[PDB]
Amino acid sequence: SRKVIITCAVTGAIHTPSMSPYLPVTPDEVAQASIGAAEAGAAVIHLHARDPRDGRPTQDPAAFAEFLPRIKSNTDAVINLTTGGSPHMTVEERLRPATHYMPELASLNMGSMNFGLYPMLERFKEFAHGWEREHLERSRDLVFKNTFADIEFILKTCGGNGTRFEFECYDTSHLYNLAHFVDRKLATPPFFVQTVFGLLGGIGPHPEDLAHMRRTADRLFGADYVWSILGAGRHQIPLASIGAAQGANVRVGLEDSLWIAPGELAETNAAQVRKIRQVIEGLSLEVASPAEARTMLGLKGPQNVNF
Amino acid sequence: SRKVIITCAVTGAIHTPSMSPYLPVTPDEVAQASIGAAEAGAAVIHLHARDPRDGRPTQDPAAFAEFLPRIKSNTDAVINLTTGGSPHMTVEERLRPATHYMPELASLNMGSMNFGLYPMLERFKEFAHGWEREHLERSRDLVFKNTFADIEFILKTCGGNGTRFEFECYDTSHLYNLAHFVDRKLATPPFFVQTVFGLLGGIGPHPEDLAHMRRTADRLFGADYVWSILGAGRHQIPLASIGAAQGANVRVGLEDSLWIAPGELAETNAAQVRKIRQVIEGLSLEVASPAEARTMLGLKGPQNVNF
Amino acid sequence: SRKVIITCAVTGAIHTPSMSPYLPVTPDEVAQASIGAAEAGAAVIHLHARDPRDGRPTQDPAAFAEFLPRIKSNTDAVINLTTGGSPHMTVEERLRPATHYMPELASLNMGSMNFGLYPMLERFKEFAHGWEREHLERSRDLVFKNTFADIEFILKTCGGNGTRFEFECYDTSHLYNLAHFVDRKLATPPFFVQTVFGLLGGIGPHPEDLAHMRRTADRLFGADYVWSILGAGRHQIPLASIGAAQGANVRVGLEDSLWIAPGELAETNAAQVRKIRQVIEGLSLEVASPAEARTMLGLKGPQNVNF
Amino acid sequence: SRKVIITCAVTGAIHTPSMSPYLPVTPDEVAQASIGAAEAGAAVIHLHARDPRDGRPTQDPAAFAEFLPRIKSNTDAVINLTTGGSPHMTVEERLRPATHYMPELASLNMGSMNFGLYPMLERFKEFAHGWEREHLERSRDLVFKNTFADIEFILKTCGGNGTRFEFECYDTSHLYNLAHFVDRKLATPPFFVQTVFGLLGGIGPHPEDLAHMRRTADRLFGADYVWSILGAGRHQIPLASIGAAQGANVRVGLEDSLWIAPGELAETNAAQVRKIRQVIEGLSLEVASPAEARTMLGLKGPQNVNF
Ligand SMILES: [Zn+2]
Ligand SMILES: [Zn+2]
Ligand SMILES: [Zn+2]
Ligand SMILES: [Zn+2]
Repeated sequence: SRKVIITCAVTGAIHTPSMSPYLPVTPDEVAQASIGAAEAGAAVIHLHARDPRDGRPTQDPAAFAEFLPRIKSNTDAVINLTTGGSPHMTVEERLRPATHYMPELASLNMGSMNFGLYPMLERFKEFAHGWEREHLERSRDLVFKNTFADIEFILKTCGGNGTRFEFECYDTSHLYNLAHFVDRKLATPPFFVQTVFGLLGGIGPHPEDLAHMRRTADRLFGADYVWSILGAGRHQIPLASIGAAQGANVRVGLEDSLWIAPGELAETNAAQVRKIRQVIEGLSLEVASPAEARTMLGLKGPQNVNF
Repeated sequence: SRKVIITCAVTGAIHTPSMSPYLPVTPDEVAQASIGAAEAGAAVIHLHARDPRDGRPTQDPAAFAEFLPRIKSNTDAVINLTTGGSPHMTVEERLRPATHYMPELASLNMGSMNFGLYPMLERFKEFAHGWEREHLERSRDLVFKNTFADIEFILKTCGGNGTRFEFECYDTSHLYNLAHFVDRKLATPPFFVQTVFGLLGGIGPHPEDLAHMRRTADRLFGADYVWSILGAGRHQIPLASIGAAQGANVRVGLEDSLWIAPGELAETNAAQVRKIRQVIEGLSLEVASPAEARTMLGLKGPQNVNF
Repeated sequence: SRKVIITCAVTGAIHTPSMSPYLPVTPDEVAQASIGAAEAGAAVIHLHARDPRDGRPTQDPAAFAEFLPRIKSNTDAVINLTTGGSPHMTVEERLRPATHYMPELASLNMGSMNFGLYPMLERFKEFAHGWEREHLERSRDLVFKNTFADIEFILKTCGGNGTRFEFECYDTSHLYNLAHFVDRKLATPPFFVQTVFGLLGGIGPHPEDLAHMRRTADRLFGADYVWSILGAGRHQIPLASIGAAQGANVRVGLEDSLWIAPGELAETNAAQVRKIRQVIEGLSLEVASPAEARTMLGLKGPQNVNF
Repeated sequence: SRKVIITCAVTGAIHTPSMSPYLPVTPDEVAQASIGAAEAGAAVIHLHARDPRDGRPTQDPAAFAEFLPRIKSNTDAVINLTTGGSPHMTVEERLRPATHYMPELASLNMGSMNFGLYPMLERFKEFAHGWEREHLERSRDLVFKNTFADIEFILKTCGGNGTRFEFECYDTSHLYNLAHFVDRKLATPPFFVQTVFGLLGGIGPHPEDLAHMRRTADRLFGADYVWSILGAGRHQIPLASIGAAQGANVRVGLEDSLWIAPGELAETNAAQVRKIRQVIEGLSLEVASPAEARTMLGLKGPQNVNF
């Protein structure tokens, strides 16, 4: 298909509340962020939950109980639940929302890696909540763990529930890790490969980095994968644009970037969706509907989730 | 400078009038086309002249005599004259407009090559004028000659007058050909390098082709060049977008593509300038004014031309 | 096949006899060079003729009349005749030897280009014959002409005799030119693609240049091409090695480089064949025999030529 | 310098003794392996220790006590100690040898990653010691931890003893992680960058993977890094060859590959040094002596160590 799938990651677990008043924190804010992103043109909504009180990341399925059914009734957009949450968290817990809610899509980080969030402390030096500075400073000695055993376990369990994955690949090794699983017939096509650029601990944001992730994926998966680009921070729209211009899909959201322009905070997820849509439109491309995305990605349908 | 220079090539010598009623032909059309593109945001107007009776290319300086002053009186956009014109034509004669008019910019094809235009005879079967079919078929057996001696001659002759060049580079060899002249101290920075993609006889339009040209230019010239992208035909906006997303400048225009969208003919050069501007705006980038383009390219000034 | 085909180009038309006493000139020297290179392991001998009195290039078939049958009676190596000769020569004159001798292989330059030989005048300043300096200096205003019409003519005329081609591609555009002919069905597989690096007027000799020719050829031709590398001068063995290590075939010979090591003239063609064989053996690869080359390239056989 | 530094990794912690009777286990074997490699041309010996009763990896400084002085007394080859050892082991234990012996070089893995060793159980089914199968199977569920804090600690601690590092970069993210520390001035040039290809959990062995690692490094470090290539298993010689041909340094050894040719076990480490030297010689390059490698790498000297 020539339609462009816009995934919008509304809040995540990396950014903290003190960085931007626009980062969704409460169940209502997450729901509104999502419906607005979807209304703006996002076919897939990539969701994390946070504590309505202080915004700290939470993977308790309780935290999703309110917004999921609310999003589902307010938009046909595809709900995509994180199996990652915060890198500080631990496995099997991380999988509760996905295992409980049995979503059409869940995110799967394709390899253990460092996540260097501490440099954000050079831009943000004062925080409303104590957990914020800690979350960033402790990133320095934490490993985001997704071993070959962890990945196999997620694939079997969630796959068993009709849940397909957004394979988050932060470097060439992640595409090769995915290839390993594909060869073992543990994942079935099409593979939704979200190539992530610009995070310390992952591949950088250079145009050469993007071209290499594409040539690798093309060589390893051929016609069996569906490509999406995720550029962190300021690289969000330019890397998405480069990919859009050559047939890729795009991912935006306050989870990945807090900005709408140099030195200007994005007020809503929808704003970012709008901006990538101006590029998509200039390229004479059309944005994919949730129905189109479901077809392109081989998803189970909204009537088949536990919510 | 983070500003994007938009070059608009208004008519050229490749397309023929029977392929689109919007291709400018007469001096008034060429002038209106240029003025409108400049007002849409083009800082540089790349110009060829056509015979007003049948639209065939002509490098007779008399053919530019009316439209040149008319453009100059209505816009401060930089006038860029071609030193090629038609590959059917010969050298030093090819230089008459640039040597006479002493423009701020002149284009310079960086190497002898084949120009395969004959395949257009498969989309366009009926022509109003006899020359059109012949122009296209005769490209099969002709070489666009730009020898190392010819290039040296153009660099010396036009450069002596303060004319700077739009170095038209159709393949890697052209970049290496320019480095040869830079190493002989026959060209001085900044080098306005227009990498041209998608013409039979030149490099193709794949994203790998574009990344190759950039990495070569980066290695050969470092910070001493100013990069512009020209994608032929349907590749105009996609390749320009890829470049613009990574700091490059852009070239549009009916000389290069007759289209505004799939199967939809562009009514004006301005429309193509508006189309690439949606992408430039999506990227939160600004368009360079003619004054800014002059500074970026080291040009002599709108008043310092012989028209 | 994992066997490596070694082509040896014994004299060429670029180098001049005053540059090295080891450059073959007379029919006896050419035959000895050829036989020696075949005995060293070259399965393909790429041939030009020179005038025995002064070494000047000549495409007169009479100039090949002695050495050709002598090489044929002494080795089963594949004889590959140039259709390029000297770029100073005219076309169809260039074709006399290949059309008369109906060889198994003929070289075919895939596009018009500049051929800058004049910088060699900076290293070689004394010449025994006046034509030598002239040959070099005059390359400055020379186009090496191989229009789309010329290539079509050679393909049809030589191809009609069962002659297959060593497609000499000096840049990306040449690979795209070849795909144009493959699509029009004017050339049948396998395609023996000789990617040529390091000639002024061609693509350079950077590892990036080699990697780009390969990825382009792979995309355009898939499994239908047989790849060979030709690195000019000092790049001969380094580039051939980078290629051999990833499945390529290799071209060596005094036509392409006069050197065996830095500042050290190669005394024979054989010496260069032995140097690449050292690399091939280090890689645990084997050299293809003439019979094996013939199978890999679909050749008509040593007895099926007109000499 | 155009001299090639050959690093020989004599045993490592990946391979198990049941895999090859030639894998060095005892102090005597390690020392003779190291001296033979140096005699064959290795300027740098990359060392791990094994428990001599069962060959299991051990980072007890006591396991190095005999071989280090034996090696130092018989060769000037630079001693390079591992800081990884077995990915099963912990961090304080990992650093004892380097911190105690204060070698001129120590290896430093540049990012936490999965190490997929379990596929080797498809080739090796029978093991002499119980630890061997467990070593391989437990790789499925273990992370090789090298956090941003860990790396900072190693740089400060070992750096303080004059020890310089062989930065083992298994993917693009590792080069970027090194750039982070270089920007923080926590490592001084020249940086010995050992790019590692072909391990499940790291970047693969494709020529493109290699070109991208060089392009990334060239861009991040410019002239401030010294490049070495490590291809795992069968990719050992081809990838080293590709690097050697373009000015890089090379790494061989039974730690990295058990083979000397397809299906033929390497009898010694020295056999592998000889094999890459066939390529080096074919390329007309010379091997660096230990004195030369010390200059190239800015090393402290063979007597400035604690053994
Ligand atoms: Zn997420
Ligand atoms: Zn033009
Ligand atoms: Zn030749
Ligand atoms: Zn090691």
